[PDB]
Amino acid sequence: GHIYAVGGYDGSPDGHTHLNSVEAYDPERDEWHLVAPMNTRRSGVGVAVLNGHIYAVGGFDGSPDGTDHLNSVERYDPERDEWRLVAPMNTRRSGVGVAVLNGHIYAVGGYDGSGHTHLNSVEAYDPERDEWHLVAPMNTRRSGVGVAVLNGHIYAVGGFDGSPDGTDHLNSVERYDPERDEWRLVAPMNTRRSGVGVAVLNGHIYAVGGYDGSPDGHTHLNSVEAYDPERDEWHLVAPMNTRRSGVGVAVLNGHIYAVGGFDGTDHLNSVERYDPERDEWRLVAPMNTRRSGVGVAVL
Repeated sequence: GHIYAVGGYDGSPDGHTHLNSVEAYDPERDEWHLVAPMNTRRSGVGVAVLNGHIYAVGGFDGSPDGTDHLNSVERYDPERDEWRLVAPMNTRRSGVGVAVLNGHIYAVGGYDGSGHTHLNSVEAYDPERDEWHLVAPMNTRRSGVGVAVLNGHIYAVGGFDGSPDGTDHLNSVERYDPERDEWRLVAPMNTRRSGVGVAVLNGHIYAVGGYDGSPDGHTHLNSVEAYDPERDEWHLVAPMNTRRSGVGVAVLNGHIYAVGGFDGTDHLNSVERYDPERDEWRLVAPMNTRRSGVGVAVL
């Protein structure tokens, strides 16, 4: 398969800022190729794969004309190399987490700055009827949240609360049961992480990078932690070569890929790949474009 890097933000001094461009990584050639751009520029975008299509969910269009937090959603068809808009969400969400469970896309948390609200709300997309439905909200408001699916539950990992009753970078983690429509907190991470990337590999959730802006020492992270759902525990694993917040993460062929992000002060085009058998990160070919707040999916 291929990794897709979708949208993001190029804040490099010659960069084009909010991106609608999209590039695809081929692991066998170790090469990134630009493909069709989306209809709308999106940084802080959530990306998921469902039924052979790539969905770009929400995000922020800070382009010259529109400065909007997005409720729009568009779908990529790899065979035609075209993006088409589908039904919009109920709520505008940048910094949104997305994942796929039981044939539906879940959009989790985010930031609606159209008020300036950090969201605890969650909604579910049904591709057969092309509609979004709100479901149970999270216990905590979270923008810049990582989301992944493991053992039939959605996990919302870290993020930033930012509400007046708590401007906190989160180490907490909660799990969504679709059967009872309920969120429950589980074991927190060792490190507080907003703008964290997450993915699932060999039955564990990996929390990669992020930003710990706690009143203890504001920092972009290269550290990595893994969650064992059976024991309900988090354990640190080998750190990356580069500190990355707003990083995209995906799993392909037994490896975790950390894609782009921001090192505080560079927007990254670099890409590294984690091997769980050697517990080591290795850099692979860099992206054509630097992208922080990038969405990543595997198809």
